[PDB]
Amino acid sequence: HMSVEIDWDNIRGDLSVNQGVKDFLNSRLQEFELPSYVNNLKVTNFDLGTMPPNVILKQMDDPLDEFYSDVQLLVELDYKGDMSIELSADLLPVKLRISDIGMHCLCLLAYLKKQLFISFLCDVSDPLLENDKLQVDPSNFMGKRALERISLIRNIKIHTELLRSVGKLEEFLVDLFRNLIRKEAAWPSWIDLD
Repeated sequence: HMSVEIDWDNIRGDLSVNQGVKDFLNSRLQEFELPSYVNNLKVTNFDLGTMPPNVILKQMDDPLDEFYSDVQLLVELDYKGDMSIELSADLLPVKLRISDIGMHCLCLLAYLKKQLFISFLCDVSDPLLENDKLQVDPSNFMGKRALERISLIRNIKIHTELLRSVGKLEEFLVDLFRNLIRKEAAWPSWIDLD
């Protein structure tokens, strides 16, 4: 494969992208039943890592019909890096730190009318790829079989700051972010950006 190297820090440092996934997060975040004991749970900061992911272009296509309202890249995507998501809530106000967000997955990127959609399709080590049981060639493509799809986030860490009932809370935010990006950023849904 011929690799093409692109500056990471100017992507990482994109005002347009950061304010966008923050918005995306906050937006979809507000669409969840949280427990009685949590309030004003807002995203305060996003940061794509200082570590660039390795990308493999698997396909170029015209953007799928389903951007009903330029270019589409089917892309294997390996993020074993230092992406960090910063947060805040009340209960007592706190500050949360989501880190070490692992990732290895097939992922549609579709740019058109100055928009960029990011749909995570599925994990590269999903067993439903075993016998083309999920059709991930967008030409059959991504059937109902999609429902049985192992989660796209591979690693994730979290720290908090102002016995250890924070555990119960830290299991919760993880089993929330996780459930969000399935619900809202993985196909049929996607992250929208300008």
